[PDB]
Amino acid sequence: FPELKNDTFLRAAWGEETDYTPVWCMRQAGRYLPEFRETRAAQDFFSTCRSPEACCELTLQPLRRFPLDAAIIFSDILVVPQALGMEVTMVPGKGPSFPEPLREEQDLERLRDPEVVASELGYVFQAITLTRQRLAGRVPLIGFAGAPWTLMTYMVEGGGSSTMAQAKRWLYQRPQASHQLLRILTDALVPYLVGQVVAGAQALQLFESHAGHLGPQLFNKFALPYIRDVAKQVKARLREAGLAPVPMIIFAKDGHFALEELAQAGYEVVGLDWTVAPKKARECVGKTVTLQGNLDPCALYASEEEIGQLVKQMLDDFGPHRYIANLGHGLYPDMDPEHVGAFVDAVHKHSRLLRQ
Amino acid sequence: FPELKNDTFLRAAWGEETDYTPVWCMRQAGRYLPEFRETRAAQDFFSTCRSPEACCELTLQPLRRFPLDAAIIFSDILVVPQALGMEVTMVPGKGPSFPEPLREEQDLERLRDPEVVASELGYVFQAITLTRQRLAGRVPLIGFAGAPWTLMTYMVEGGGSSTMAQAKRWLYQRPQASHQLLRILTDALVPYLVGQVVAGAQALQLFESHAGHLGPQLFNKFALPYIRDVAKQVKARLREAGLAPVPMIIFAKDGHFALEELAQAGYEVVGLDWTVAPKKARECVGKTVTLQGNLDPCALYASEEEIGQLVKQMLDDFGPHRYIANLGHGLYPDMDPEHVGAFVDAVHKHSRLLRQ
Ligand SMILES: Cc1c2[nH]c(c1CCC(=O)O)Cc1[nH]c(c(CCC(=O)O)c1C)Cc1[nH]c(c(CCC(=O)O)c1C)Cc1[nH]c(c(C)c1CCC(=O)O)C2
Ligand SMILES: Cc1c2[nH]c(c1CCC(=O)O)Cc1[nH]c(c(CCC(=O)O)c1C)Cc1[nH]c(c(CCC(=O)O)c1C)Cc1[nH]c(c(C)c1CCC(=O)O)C2
Repeated sequence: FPELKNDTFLRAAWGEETDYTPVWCMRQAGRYLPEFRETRAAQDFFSTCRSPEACCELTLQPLRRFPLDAAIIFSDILVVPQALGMEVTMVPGKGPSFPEPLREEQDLERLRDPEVVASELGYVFQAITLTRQRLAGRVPLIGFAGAPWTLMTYMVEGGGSSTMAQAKRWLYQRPQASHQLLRILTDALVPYLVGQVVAGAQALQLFESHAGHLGPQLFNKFALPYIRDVAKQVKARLREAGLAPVPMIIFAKDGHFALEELAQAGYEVVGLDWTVAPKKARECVGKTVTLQGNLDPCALYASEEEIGQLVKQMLDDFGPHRYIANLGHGLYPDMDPEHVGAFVDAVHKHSRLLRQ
Repeated sequence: FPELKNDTFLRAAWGEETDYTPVWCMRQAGRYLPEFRETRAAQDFFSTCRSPEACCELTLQPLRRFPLDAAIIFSDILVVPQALGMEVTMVPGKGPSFPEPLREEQDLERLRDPEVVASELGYVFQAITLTRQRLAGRVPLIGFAGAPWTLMTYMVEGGGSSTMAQAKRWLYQRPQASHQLLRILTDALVPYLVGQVVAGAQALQLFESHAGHLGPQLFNKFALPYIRDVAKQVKARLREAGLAPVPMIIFAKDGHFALEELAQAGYEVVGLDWTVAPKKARECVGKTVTLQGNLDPCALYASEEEIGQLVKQMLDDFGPHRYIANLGHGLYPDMDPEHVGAFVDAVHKHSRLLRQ
């Protein structure tokens, strides 16, 4: 692959001093871009995910507009449950659905052996290699997957939920079957993540997007052990294969209560939502790990000048060390690309003033 | 297995009132689908049939496109003569061939004892169990086999034929050897069909695709007795094994002359080709059995609007009771998947208007 030209994101993830604060945006390849919607109109969502050229184009689109310090591959967390044998659809205006969710323990019988999942996800690896080549070293490419608990919630709920009542009912009423499922997911995730690195990913982010529904007790029993196992096993397999381990990011949305534990779970970077004050987060996690985040995505509805002041304040609170700027969640479909530009530019401008 | 969610097909097969007319399509897993051709490119035809995962994938493909009310397992009728010890190939662009067909009575000596055939077809049962699990109760799964006479025609002709002259020459010149062969086939078919149900099939279709070459006299002597024996013996063995018998469908293509007899042969459903007017078929078969069919597959070359009108007319002629919609034969390789979608949608839409 082409030599990396701008490695600021990686240096920051590993905890090194940089000349400025690197920035990227969750969902930067997304519906807020008119050109995303155009390229997406040609096929259905999961079909787009299976086309290396389409995924590469979507990944590059934001970089053509903004000097972001990282690219994230276009894919979806739900490719893993699909590869395990569950049917998944994208419903117009209503998002992902599994028409036949897991509701009893016997439903685990229809899943594939997790060791065969990476072979079913060859299309993602093709997308990653292509995108890594076409990026031509401009910035690093991030691979990703969903965390075991978050994937479990989709598999049991059959889609999004405001309470995760059915998935939590599995934790309380079916604890053994829940651990069985979480282990199947972990065992599928590890070879998939390793495969993403072999294919060219230079960093990995694990999305625990449904962390906040669990309190500390359930999170410690059912989410954390698997988050830890994913990082430990990925690094081990990469070492055994003769490859350089990559920095790994854990993002647990609404996971304020788990920050201390997440900073000791074997991830270089802990991603934060917008509800945690940066100074308090720095207290919980300590001085080694790098923090990523955490601007309220809705702040991008403010004027460009107001976005600038909000960024200044955020950066002052995090400080220049051990920090990658991002939003606290993904960009929303109705946001203005110019305001996204204003966010990127302000991070770069103020972080330089905070150093020089 | 997972609880069945949409049982409309089964209720219709058993003669019960439903909210709408269920529809499926012969050869719905077929070459008209670009994705079928892709998954089929990886192996030879009979090798595909021996891979449970490949058969499951092919079975599910049409369901991802269309809300069909049944799935039919991907396999072939010719697995039975192969399991009896005959070598069979799939010839590019020319279809199935037996390079050493049965031509004299002494050729029966190389066949296996029919009681061992089900043990040779374990791969089909594996495909069925897997597909039943992965369908996750969405719709019922249909198993199938060729009828004795139709299988005999392939074994003697060595492939397709426009006249069945060699196979009919056996009926007239070698009647005893013909009955011997037909009995061997029946005795192989019964344990195979029973095995398909044990493995998870929820209905069975027997394809008498070469019925029309026989007139009434030959059909009554050489095809009908074996069609009757298959249904009687399958139901008996299922009862003896403690299992629920499934609805059985007999499809005798170009079998206009046998409809009355076929309705008294122990099958819940009689499938019809497109040359029989639905109202005349209802007259021959009477008021108990369910009819399945019968749209000219070539009608799918018409525009989507024209397909809608043809479906309306077909459904008006059959009436809402005792009816499962299908084509009058399998889908052809050059048909447009969108037009197949139009057929499925029109059945559902008009059959609801014909009730409410
Ligand atoms: C709507 C939706 C999708 N996929 C998903 C949903 C939410 C369902 C719900 O809970 O109701 C599932 C999903 N996909 C992803 C997550 C992680 C947490 C989150 O960001 O919401 C989750 C929870 C990462 C992603 N999903 C996607 C990426 C790729 C990176 C990128 O596109 O920039 C990632 C990491 C791509 C994606 N995936 C989808 C779209 C529309 C896009 C484009 C981005 C946008 O406009 O939202 C479909
Ligand atoms: C070409 C052919 C095949 N197999 C056969 C032929 C015809 C030979 C001739 O008389 O010249 C033999 C066969 N296989 C089947 C039948 C029943 C009658 C008929 O449908 O023609 C017959 C007569 C059922 C089937 N054959 C198949 C199924 C599985 C159900 C499904 O695939 O949807 C069934 C019930 C699968 C099959 N089998 C084959 C293909 C290409 C496919 C995919 C479907 C397509 O594009 O045609 C090979």
